[PDB]
Amino acid sequence: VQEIDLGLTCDMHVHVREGAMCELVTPKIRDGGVSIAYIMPNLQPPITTLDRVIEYKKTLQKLAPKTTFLMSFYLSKDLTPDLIHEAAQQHAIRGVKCYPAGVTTNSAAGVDPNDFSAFYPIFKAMQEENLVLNLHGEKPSVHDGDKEPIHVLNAEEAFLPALKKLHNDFPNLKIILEHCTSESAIKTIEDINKNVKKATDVKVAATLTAHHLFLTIDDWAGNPVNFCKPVAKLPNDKKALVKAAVSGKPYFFFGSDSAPHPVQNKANYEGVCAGVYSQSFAIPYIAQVFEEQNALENLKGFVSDFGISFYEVKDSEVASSDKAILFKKEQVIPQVISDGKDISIIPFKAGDKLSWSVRWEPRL
Amino acid sequence: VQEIDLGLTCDMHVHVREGAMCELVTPKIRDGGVSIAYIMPNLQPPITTLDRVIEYKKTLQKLAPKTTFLMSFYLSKDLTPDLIHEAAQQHAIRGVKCYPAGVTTNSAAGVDPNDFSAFYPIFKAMQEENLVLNLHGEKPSVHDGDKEPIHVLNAEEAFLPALKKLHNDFPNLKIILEHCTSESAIKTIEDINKNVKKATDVKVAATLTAHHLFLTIDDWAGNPVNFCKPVAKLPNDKKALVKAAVSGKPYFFFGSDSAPHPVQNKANYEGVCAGVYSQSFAIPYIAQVFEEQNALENLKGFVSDFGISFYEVKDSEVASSDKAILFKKEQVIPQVISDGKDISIIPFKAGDKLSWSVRWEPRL
Ligand SMILES: Nc1c[nH]c(=O)[nH]c1=O
Ligand SMILES: Nc1c[nH]c(=O)[nH]c1=O
Ligand SMILES: [Zn+2]
Ligand SMILES: [Zn+2]
Ligand SMILES: [Zn+2]
Ligand SMILES: [Zn+2]
Repeated sequence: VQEIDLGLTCDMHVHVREGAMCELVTPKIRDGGVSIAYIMPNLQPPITTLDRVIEYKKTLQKLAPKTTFLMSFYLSKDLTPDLIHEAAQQHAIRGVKCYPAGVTTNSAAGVDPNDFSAFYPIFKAMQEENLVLNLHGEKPSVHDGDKEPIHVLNAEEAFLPALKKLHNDFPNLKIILEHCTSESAIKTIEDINKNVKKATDVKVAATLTAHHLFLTIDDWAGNPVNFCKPVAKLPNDKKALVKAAVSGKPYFFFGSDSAPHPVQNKANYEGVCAGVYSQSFAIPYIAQVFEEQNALENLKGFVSDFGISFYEVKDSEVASSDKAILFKKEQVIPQVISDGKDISIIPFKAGDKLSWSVRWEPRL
Repeated sequence: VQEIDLGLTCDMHVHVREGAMCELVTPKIRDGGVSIAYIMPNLQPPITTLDRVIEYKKTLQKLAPKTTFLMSFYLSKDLTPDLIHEAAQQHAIRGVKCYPAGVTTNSAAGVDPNDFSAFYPIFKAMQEENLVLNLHGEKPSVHDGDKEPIHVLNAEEAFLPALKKLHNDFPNLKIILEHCTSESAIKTIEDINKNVKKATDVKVAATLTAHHLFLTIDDWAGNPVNFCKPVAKLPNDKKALVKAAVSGKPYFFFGSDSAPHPVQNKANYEGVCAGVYSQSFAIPYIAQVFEEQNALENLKGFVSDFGISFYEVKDSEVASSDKAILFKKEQVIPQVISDGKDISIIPFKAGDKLSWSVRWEPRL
């Protein structure tokens, strides 16, 4: 039936860029049906200072006063444990995001996941302040020599050893394997969460995107719009992701990884920018998956409950207690999301119709 | 500098699309070091009539008088055995290309490979006229059904059972698995030619493109200029294709599948036209692979000998007795290949350096 009450929705993986790109995307978080959003720091330059993350959050609140913003740091060589403690006590960050060097957009200044020992003092400081270590799990491509070949199709599976070693050396740290794309990564998350029927005892979780529940490799093969990192893998991998989405287990919640790019950055014959834009219809995208799986009863937990529980979002931080109501009204997705200016976006599943819509109903 | 006499080179897979594109790419066949070229019929509309294939060859000979052309028919429901016999008796065609519906460029008016029985009257007529059945070995992608899901990475391996049935039903018909990409296809070709000596005995062979000896999945991921059908697969597959190329076996000869597209057709955000342009440096591309393998003694067979032996190219049909001579002269690939008016093509490995160049020397 229609009009499902979702409460305070969560999108723990968001890119609202900057500039006129920010003026267009930040309001769409509200229009997409999301109240709490976790902002990613891969900007130019990456957000690695206290003044940058504070003024960046202020600019975001001016553009969307009703949206709760959870800020983050870019795991870079410039980060010090002193900066981690100072920013965490001032409530400026909720975690630090890690980018492997060169695997995705604005990841050039990232880290090498084969020598994580350099950032162990950083993770030690994060564990004390109860921050979250967001991981873009993918090994950089290696075609060189005798070592096993690492390519875009198995770079996620080759990273799982690094995830299990980080969970071993920092057991109390909250780690998130962002935007899982392979079945091998799903089984590892279930193995780490072996015997936790305790919703609050989940320390290593995994976010799932909207496009990775639809796309396979065939969808982005000749279509750069569906190209993102990690790449959309085989249908067997999509089968494991969709089952893990409607799973209802507390270690799986929603992170969109909505990466807006100008359409000129996607119509390239080489060097196409990675990332799918799904912010304008974030909740209706996930609504179609849970409807086709006949598991709409687990939609609130995946979108709202498990995200708030893991990040420990207390009610004193929510900028607007308005609730997101998902009512079954057909709407067609526009061919292009534009701002009446040089900026234009091709949204995910542009042209198709979604069975659900989203509106806002405040609490009384 | 070092020189290599290659004789009458062969490129048994060439796309020479109509229009101003034809007048631009057809001379590049001779400039690429290719003397004999097998022309593919995937035009718009495809080449299914006797009048259209006669006029097309005369257009090609008008643009490249010194290049020998071997024409082909497009496997379609419009074909009849009476048309097969008449065309083969006039030396109008040399074989028929099979395009599975919805697999590659201009495949739409194609066939369904898990139902090949409807074209057995055509194969029966081709078997009597000693024609060659060129196969695009890729089952159409099916992600649903109670059967194994088919995608761009296993569509070639899923076609192998169809190739084994055609070689069984028509044992004396010549069949070529065009542009092998997977290792499973390499092992399938070697096993069909188990008890095969004295190359004349080869009935089922395979062509290996120039770009598949360089590219993997990481090369076309985010680079539509390297996107082609079949998809460049994992490094394990690339290793087998290179081993099979320099092996010197008679059932592996060179077919480039040079698929020229305007740069405005590769720079799309949806529906990117597949195909790599490797015509302008066809032979120098292959020479780079054989130099890296120290198997230059087997180069003359892979590009000249095994192609003539399989297609039975008599000396009375060769349009020019000039020999393609490789000489070790370093050259840079241009950034674009343009006719100067409306068409600009991004060539394969544009910007890199090749250690060989091609010149033509008269015979005797
Ligand atoms: N464009 C992007 C793609 N993928 C990411 O993970 N982040 C981005 O910003
Ligand atoms: N563009 C093409 C790609 N692959 C083919 O086999 N033919 C084409 O024309
Ligand atoms: Zn990412
Ligand atoms: Zn992201
Ligand atoms: Zn093909
Ligand atoms: Zn072709």
